[PDB]
Amino acid sequence: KVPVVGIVAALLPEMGIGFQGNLPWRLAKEMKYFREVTTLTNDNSKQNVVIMGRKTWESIPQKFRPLPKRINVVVSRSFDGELRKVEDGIYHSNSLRNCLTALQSSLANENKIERIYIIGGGEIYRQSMDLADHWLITKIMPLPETTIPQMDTFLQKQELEQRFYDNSDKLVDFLPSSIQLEGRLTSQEWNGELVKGLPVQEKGYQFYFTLYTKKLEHHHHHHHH
Ligand SMILES: NC(=O)C1=CN([C@@H]2O[C@H](COP(=O)(O)OP(=O)(O)OC[C@H]3O[C@@H](n4cnc5c(N)ncnc54)[C@H](OP(=O)(O)O)[C@@H]3O)[C@@H](O)[C@H]2O)C=CC1
Ligand SMILES: CCc1nc(N)nc(N)c1C#C[C@H](C)c1cc(OC)cc(-c2ccncc2)c1
Repeated sequence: KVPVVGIVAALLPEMGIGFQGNLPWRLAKEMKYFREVTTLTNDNSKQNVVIMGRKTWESIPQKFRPLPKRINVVVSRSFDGELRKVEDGIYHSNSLRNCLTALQSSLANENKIERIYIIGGGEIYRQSMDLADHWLITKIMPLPETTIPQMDTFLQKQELEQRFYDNSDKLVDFLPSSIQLEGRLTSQEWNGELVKGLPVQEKGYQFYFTLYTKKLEHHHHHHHH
């Protein structure tokens, strides 16, 4: 009943997302977009949930964690229940799946969660493909004179394109109202593939914010009791 959305920044064409436990880059403008999207909501009385793998949590500077104004959920095979508070703004879960079921219960959340964001972990992203309804992806490209950074973690681009389709024409509509961007929706060919979204440039990088949505399904069966 509450939308499950994955959000990530990836460097084309392989979609590298991290290197040696960190980000391969440092771009102020990209962190700005991520912070505003996950934080802002359409209903002022609601907050968004940010769910992340345990390793992504340890990569966030201690000064900025937990992420402010958002319900934080860290998942680890070594935690206790399916969803339990451990500190202020922090929930611990031993199961990403049961964690979602629990969050969906309107008895527990009393309909005060606008969205559920899956904000990180290559390992977490791989299990989200069936779980998520949508995907917010920042596609990054090094400019001509820029060196390509090294990377060791990647988004599963294949699974993404089997279940989801590029819905960027609806990116602006999909984001919370209060957010404003400094570009116009643009289509640019880069290394063969089509890159559609909102354009930005910082340091020696060119990047685009995009949106992915689940594909239609055939009607094979509905459970009758
Ligand atoms: N550019 C971007 O948009 C982002 C990039 N990153 C990058 O990704 C890298 C880290 O990702 P990665 O190494 O994959 O680690 P993850 O963040 O995905 O953490 C994986 C851990 O999460 C726990 N876990 C995984 N699945 C489940 C489950 N189903 N139920 C309960 N717990 C589970 C396990 O923790 P445990 O071992 O404790 O049991 C596992 O070890 C870093 O380099 C980081 O910079 C991260 C976020 C965003
Ligand atoms: C913008 C990066 C980012 N962009 C997009 N489009 N999606 C994302 N999911 C993330 C992300 C992320 C993880 C949680 C992260 C990693 C990190 O270092 C690995 C530092 C921060 C961080 C530093 C400063 N303030 C808040 C958060 C966040």
